Amino acid sequence: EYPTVSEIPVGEVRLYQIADGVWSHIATQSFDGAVYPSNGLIVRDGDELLLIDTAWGAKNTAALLAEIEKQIGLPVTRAVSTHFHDDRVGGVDVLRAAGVATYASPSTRRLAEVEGNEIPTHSLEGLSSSGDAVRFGPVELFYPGAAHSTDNLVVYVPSASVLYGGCAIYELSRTSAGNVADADLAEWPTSIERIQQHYPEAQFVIPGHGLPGGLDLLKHTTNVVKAHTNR
Ligand SMILES: Cc1cccc2c(-c3ccccc3Cl)c(C(=O)O)[nH]c12
Ligand SMILES: [Zn+2]
Ligand SMILES: [Zn+2]
Ligand SMILES: [Zn+2]
Repeated sequence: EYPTVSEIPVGEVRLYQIADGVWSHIATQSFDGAVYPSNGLIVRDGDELLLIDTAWGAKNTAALLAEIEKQIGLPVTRAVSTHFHDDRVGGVDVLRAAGVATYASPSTRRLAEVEGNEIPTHSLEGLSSSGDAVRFGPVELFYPGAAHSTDNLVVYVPSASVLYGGCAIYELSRTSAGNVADADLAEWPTSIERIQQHYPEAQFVIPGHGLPGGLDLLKHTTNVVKAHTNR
């Protein structure tokens, strides 16, 4: 019953409960004449919520906050963006105006500035070298190395064995690469290997776009990235 791109009007946001205190949020956006889905994460931290990634733009992110209040009724106090593209930081200004403390790595913040995208206020330290991990409340943040972008982070929820791979991980229905202008193709499979080695216990894997699955999404993504490498 996971909502797919064809079910969600641009401007609407859906929530999908994965476990006690863990949801994904799903939105859609138009770009270059097509419509794409996008995922983020919501993790309960006591009586507050941690948000992972925006809903791709100001209008979607405003709807996201309204759906959170309607369906959960707890305040979003912190948000983390997992890389610098608009499906991760677009809407950060909406979050900040709502009193959310927005976070990203120094690398993400610099790349967002250069690209002209919205810049999360706070900086996540300790994530600059491949294999680095830091705790952030109810989650662990992990920098696996360059992949979809040089700055992409992954997020693990240990209480629920949920691994949020972000745009470094592809859904199964994507059999060809897309939006890889900022990627490091040569290192992407190695970065995926670091994820597998660090979170081999993950049970639920959430890509940046599309349907969740298991750790086989990591093998799937390696297959697709290597095929694009050899195009
Ligand atoms: C920043 C941006 C804009 C428009 C599309 C995308 C995709 C995408 C996602 C699903 C399938 C095909 C594509 Cl091109 C990604 C991504 O793969 O992370 N980012 C995007
Ligand atoms: Zn991206
Ligand atoms: Zn993406
Ligand atoms: Zn596959």
